[PDB]
Amino acid sequence: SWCLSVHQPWASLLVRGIKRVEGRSWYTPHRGRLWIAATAKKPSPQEVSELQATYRLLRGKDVEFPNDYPSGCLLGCVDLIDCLSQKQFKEQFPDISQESDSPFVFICKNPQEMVVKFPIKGNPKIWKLDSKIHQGAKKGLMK
Amino acid sequence: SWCLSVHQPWASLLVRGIKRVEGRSWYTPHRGRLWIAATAKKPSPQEVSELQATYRLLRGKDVEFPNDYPSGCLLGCVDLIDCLSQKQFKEQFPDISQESDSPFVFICKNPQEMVVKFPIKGNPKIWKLDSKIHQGAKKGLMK
DNA sequence: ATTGGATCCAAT
DNA sequence: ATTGGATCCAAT
Repeated sequence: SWCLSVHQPWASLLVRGIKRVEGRSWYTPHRGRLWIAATAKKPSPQEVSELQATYRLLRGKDVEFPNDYPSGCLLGCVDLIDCLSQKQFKEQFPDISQESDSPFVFICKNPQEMVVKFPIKGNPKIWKLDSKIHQGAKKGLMK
Repeated sequence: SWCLSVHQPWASLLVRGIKRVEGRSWYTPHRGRLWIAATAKKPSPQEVSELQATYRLLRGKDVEFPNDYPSGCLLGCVDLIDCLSQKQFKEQFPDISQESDSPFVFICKNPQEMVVKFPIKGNPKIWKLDSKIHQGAKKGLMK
């Protein structure tokens, strides 16, 4: 099983479905389930408030944000349906293409958030989950 | 007795007489003996080499530099003969006025270097020497 | 100044 | 990513 580390608060917005794409400077052929881990970098409470304000405008004034954006832990997963270039992204998702300017744009569907979030240390790019933590995360989803 | 903290390598150049003035953003009415302490900031060996190259050009190809520029210690003293404004400095010392652009310029004479340099922790601006270290420094000069 | 918490930086 | 050495920053 494969994982991507993402800075908070974006990491929790991805597993909640509020943020629908993730931009990177590199391509991956990976498709299917992609676990999402928060990096260790803690966001300032104003950074959280400004991002929350922006996503209310993009999604609707009553979007339900997570109460906490925990760092350094495994949060849940998405289905990585495509890794588009910025050109393909503008072509295929005109309504949200403004939401990432990155060279490659990861299209995420079916987000799932873990109720119990396990501590983890991440790596660059797409990296392989340890079996013991992946086993626990799979059993946490099926509850 | 009063002391001024100066970054190396300039601090040792002052007690050797190679550097003849010290520039600051503030004025002092202090005149007479002024002890010179090196700050704790260690200079890079290239910073020392570049400064040494400059002072050879200003003073003569055979100027004798100290072999070491020790940090965080009491180095010796000068006689502070005047604290000139930058305007007075240009008027009175035209041959060396290029050697400081500071708002106030401390004119130093009679430099004396201690053979044994005692560890010290400095302060901003002109500060009062502890009696025990000042007693030892005075006895070190008279040897 | 000195100090150490905050931030920057590079690992090969 | 994470890590910690290097550098920046502010103390009232």
